[PDB]
Amino acid sequence: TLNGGITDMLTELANFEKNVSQAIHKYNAYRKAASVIAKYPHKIKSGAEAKKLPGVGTKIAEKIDEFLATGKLRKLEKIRQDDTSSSINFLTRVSGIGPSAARKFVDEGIKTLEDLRKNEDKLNHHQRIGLKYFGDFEKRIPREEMLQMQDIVLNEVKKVDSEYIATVCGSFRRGAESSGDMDVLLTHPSFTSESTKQPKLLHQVVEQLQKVHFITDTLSKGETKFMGVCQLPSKNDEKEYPHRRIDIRLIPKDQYYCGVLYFTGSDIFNKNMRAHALEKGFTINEYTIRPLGVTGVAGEPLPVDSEKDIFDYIQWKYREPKDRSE
DNA sequence: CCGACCGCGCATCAGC
DNA sequence: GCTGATGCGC
DNA sequence: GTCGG
Ligand SMILES: Nc1nc2c(ncn2[C@H]2C[C@H](O)[C@@H](COP(=O)(O)OP(=O)(O)[C@H](Cl)P(=O)(O)O)O2)c(=O)[nH]1
Ligand SMILES: [Cl-]
Ligand SMILES: [Cl-]
Ligand SMILES: [Cl-]
Ligand SMILES: [Cl-]
Ligand SMILES: [Cl-]
Ligand SMILES: [Mg+2]
Ligand code: NA
Ligand code: NA
Ligand code: NA
Repeated sequence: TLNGGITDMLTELANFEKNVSQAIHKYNAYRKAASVIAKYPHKIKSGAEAKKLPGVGTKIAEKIDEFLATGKLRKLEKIRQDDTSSSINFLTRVSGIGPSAARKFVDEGIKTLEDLRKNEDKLNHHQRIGLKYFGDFEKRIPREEMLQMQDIVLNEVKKVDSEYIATVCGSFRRGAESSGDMDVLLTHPSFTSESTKQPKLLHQVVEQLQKVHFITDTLSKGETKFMGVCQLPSKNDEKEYPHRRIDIRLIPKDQYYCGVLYFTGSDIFNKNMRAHALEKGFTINEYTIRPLGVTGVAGEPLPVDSEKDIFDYIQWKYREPKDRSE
C-alpha cells in the first residue's frame, strides 16, 4: 500500500490491455512494473525515481508524474467512461469469460449480469458455473478458512489412499493471511515420470471430495488437472460459507519439487524465474529443469532433490515461499 | 532498431 | 474419429 | 511497454 495509488493505476492499465486491447505483452509489461514498484521500499516522489526500476520505462514514468501531480490518469478516466470498454472489462470478471468471449457477448448486446442470467443458454459449462458463483468468487478466503479446508482435503485424501500426499500451494504456502482460492498439489507413488501404475488417481480423490459434499461443481477435469468449486460445511442455523474456487494438480511423484515450485508461485515470480532460467541457458516447467542445447532445444532433465537445487542451477540465492510474492 | 516476452492442461472448434 | 489451433485459466 | 544486445 506504500505506493498503492500507482500500483492500482498500473494494474487497471494492465487489465485494460488484456481484456480490451487483447494485448498480452503490454498487460505483462504493466503487471511487471506494478510488481517492482510494490516491492520498492520508499514512497515514490517522481517518475524519474520509478524509471530507475527495471520494468519502468519512459511511458510509465510519464504516467506516474501525471498520477502524482493530479491523483489520476486521464487515459483511465476516459476508459472508465467508455461503455464498450467498461462492459468488456466487467464480463471478463466471470470465470470462463475471457477477452474474446467478452467482446463477442458485447456485440450480441449481452453486457450486464442481468443479460448473462437471461442468456444462460449462450454460455458453456464453466461460464455458467462462473456466473452462478459470481459474487462468491470475488470474496477472498481468510487463512483460518484455508486451514479448515486444508484439514478436510488432507483427511479425505488420506481416507482414499494413505500413500497420497496433498500439499496446499499458491498464496497459502507463501504465508498469505487470505487467498483468492485453494490450490492443491497431489502425488501418489504409483504415478511417476516412468509409469502410471494406477488409473483414476485424480478421479478417486475428486469423487471422495464430492462424496462428502466438499466439491460442489466442476469447471474442467482431466487425468492430471481438476478445476472446480468447493464449500466448507456450516453448522446448525449458521449462514453458509461462500463457494470457493479449487484447483487440484496431480504431479508425478519424482517431479515433486518442480511441481511445488510451479504451484507456489506467484505467477509473476514464476515468469521472472523462468525468464532468468532462459538467460542462464535452462528451461523450467512444472515437471523438470533442463539445459538449453547448442541449438536451444531442451536437453534432458537435470537431477533435483529440493526446491533449492532449482535455484542453484540458475544461480539464484534460495528464496523461501513467503518471499516469492511478486 | 528488433525481437522476445514462461510454459502448459482442458474445452472447444474447424477441417479432414 | 484424428490432429491442430485457439481460448481460458493455472 | 520495456529492455538487451
Ligand atoms: N508458470 C506460471 N505459473 C502460474 C501462472 N498462473 C499461475 N501460476 C501458478 C503460480 C500460482 O501461485 C499458482 C496458483 O495460481 P493462482 O492463480 O491461484 O495463484 P495464487 O498465487 O494462489 C493467487 Cl495470489 P490467489 O489464488 O491467492 O488469489 O499457479 C502462470 O501464468 N504461469
Ligand atoms: Cl501486446
Ligand atoms: Cl486514475
Ligand atoms: Cl523435481
Ligand atoms: Cl518436461
Ligand atoms: Cl515461507
Ligand atoms: Mg491460488
Ligand atoms: Na527502468
Ligand atoms: Na474471466
Ligand atoms: Na488456483
